[PDB]
Amino acid sequence: SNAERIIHGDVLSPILAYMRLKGQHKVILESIPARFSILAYNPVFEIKFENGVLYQNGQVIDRDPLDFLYEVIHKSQHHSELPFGGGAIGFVGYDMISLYEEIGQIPEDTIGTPDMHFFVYESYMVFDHKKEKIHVIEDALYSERSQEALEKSLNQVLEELRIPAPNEFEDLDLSPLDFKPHIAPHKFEGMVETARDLIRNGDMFQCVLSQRFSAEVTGNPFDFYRNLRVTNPSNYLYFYDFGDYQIIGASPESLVSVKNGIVTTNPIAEEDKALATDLLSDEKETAEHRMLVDLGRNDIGRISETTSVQVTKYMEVELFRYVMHLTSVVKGRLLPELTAMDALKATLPAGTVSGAPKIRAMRRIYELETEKRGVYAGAIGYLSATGDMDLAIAIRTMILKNQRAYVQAGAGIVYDSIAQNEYQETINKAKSMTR
Amino acid sequence: SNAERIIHGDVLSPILAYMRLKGQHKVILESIPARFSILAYNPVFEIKFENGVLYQNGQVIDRDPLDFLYEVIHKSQHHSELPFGGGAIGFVGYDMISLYEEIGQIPEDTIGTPDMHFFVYESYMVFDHKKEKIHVIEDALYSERSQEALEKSLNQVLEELRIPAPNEFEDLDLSPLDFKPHIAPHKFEGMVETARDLIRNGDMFQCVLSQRFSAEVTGNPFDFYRNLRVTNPSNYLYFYDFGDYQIIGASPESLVSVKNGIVTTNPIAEEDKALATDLLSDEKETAEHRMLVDLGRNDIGRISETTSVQVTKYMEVELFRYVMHLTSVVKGRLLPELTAMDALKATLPAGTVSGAPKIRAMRRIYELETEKRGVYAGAIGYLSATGDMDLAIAIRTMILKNQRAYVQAGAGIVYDSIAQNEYQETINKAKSMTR
Repeated sequence: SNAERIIHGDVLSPILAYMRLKGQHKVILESIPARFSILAYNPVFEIKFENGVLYQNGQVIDRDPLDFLYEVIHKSQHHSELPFGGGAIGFVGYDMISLYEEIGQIPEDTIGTPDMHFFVYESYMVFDHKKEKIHVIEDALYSERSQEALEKSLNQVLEELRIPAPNEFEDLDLSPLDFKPHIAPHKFEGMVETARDLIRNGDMFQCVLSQRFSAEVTGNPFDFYRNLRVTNPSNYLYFYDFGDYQIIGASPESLVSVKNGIVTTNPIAEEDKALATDLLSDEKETAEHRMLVDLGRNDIGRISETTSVQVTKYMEVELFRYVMHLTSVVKGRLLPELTAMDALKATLPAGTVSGAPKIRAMRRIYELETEKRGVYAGAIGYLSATGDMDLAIAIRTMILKNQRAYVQAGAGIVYDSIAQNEYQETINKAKSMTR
Repeated sequence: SNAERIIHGDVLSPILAYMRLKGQHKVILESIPARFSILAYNPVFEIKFENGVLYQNGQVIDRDPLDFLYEVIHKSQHHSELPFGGGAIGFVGYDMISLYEEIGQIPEDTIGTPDMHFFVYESYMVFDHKKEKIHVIEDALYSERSQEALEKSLNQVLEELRIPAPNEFEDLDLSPLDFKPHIAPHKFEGMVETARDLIRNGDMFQCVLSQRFSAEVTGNPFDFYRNLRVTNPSNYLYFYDFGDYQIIGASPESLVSVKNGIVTTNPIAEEDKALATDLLSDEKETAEHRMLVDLGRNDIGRISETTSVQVTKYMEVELFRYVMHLTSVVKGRLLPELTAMDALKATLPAGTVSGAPKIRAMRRIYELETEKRGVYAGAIGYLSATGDMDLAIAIRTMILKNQRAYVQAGAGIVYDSIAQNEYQETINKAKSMTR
């Protein structure tokens, strides 16, 4: 009396269904009371920093990695009204900050990602979801390609788009992973204890300690991304294929953005309204948030005209679908001699993945953690050829490499932390992606 | 230095693009901070009322058309948690009310649509856009098909969905139409004058007079729908293919809905907030809205438990993208012996397309208008096998028939109406679809 097939929503629209269906007397009835997606391919350059050496398409470059990246990416005469408009897409690892601060000896790397990896693109698509328009772009920013070459590349992309992938309607290959901890539960609780005691002795105020977990990869990584973007709609979704490793994530927390010379940070730290007014109390949670707002005011203030720093939205309440947070917006006008790289260096890594005071907390983290953080707790996003930039904090991010899947999550240790609670908080956060 | 192709957003998603693109080093970066679409095909029955005769698949039925439609559609033991779940999709023409009220002689029909036309479906898809899941359904409500037959039908639908239509990436064939009026501008102004004088003489309070326009069809009707759903995202979008005619519309105004025994109506009648508080003044516009709320209270009250009628949202302000309106919600508990048909008969046609008092205004409309209204100012939507129902007012609706495209729009004539202003209001409204 009933038969049903469920199709995932990302491979069929009601228009496509109507055009393809061959049945009689077809009718459509709809109720219609997502911002941008960037897809990039065929990069002109790979820019990578690993083992203390800077590479461009395999050639050694004797330059600072961030100064070189900006110099190669930024095109003064280039303008565009799309969010990305060409440029670099990639990440900056947590450990990049060791080039600019003395954080001590970096522990053993059990994953092996480079400290920085960007691809540089002049061939890309931008989905303007609000306008329901797709911009397929071939540009000559980095190659000086002829207009004839742009048109050929564009025609080839369009011909590929007409041809269906053979597996478009197969069900998602979401085999679940068996994640194993990288440290003993009791060893993490001892680390929490050590950090807690330092905080009591006046060494610092807060220290984010993290645990890593990993599993032998099973199933399809891209299908995990397809499911992730339905179950975790964040301001940042990303699937980066670097060839021998992939980065897949749904970070809800921006690290920093630069847009037309403006630097912005977004501090994040009746049953609806119930826990809402409770959250606006709790002098511990508001103090947490205020502390992050003030960190953003100072970070932006160091690189801006000092009287341009504005808190434009303050401790308003934003309710996600697994946890609740207080939200604010801090903005300033970048000084004329500085660039997005200075915005990156001023904020990396976020206070919520390091601690306060940040430098002391970072030294303590690497006296306690036994694995180099790598991608985790760094910055992920793009640097546009316009010099605009948008970077997410690399939390809620999975690394696929060495035939394993790595996830990692931290907890802010304070003076009254309970080690067992923070072990639990850490494994729940790290594995909430895994669903 | 730049080449670009724009693809319409309804034939490609970023997932589909990723799977189909063959370029090197593909990355996706997205920002993701629409309710339902119903597609139905291969109907079991056609139910139609034309020229005073009721037909089911061509056979004459000696029954009242609405009682018969409900009897055929409603299945007591059937339940489903999707909005439609099977049933009838179609329209009820304005002139159907002549079966239940004496509105006088109906003028000449220059279009020739039936007064009622529904297709009855057990094969359909529901796009649950919020969950990003597509439900492809084959049911045995009306046929008693075996489970083997459902599975074969479903497999055939799925095989059709895998095969791209050959024109999926062609640009929209939106040739613009040259619409011609069906009456002289001065004749409409004389009708307005006649109605205005009647209102002054105490005959009635308000009378909606309409103008029709039509053009020789050029271009593709479906591509017009594809563009319409991007430029007019209403609670009601619909493309109905009846074979020798099509109905395409974007009505923003619900006529009436029935859901689990509850009948609902939705009376519709800093630059943001500026014209907002101005709208909450203007004792003429609020009086207009209040009048529609009270019409809904009485309509629902006649078919409900009288102390269950509730105004649950009152004269709150809703801002669309071409005009602004005051909005309210009226609900009641349908009496146990009545059905959605009684809800339809209690509300058809909406006060905003007829007048006050409604019966006198309808008699006057057909003393002044020279063409049968037909689809215009009736009701469009579905009747579910559960007995639930959702009907839009048939405004902002285009009829494609006789190789012409017909649009129509009305204006509420009151005691101080200016005939030239109402002629203008009418042609602007009727043609705002045409874009």
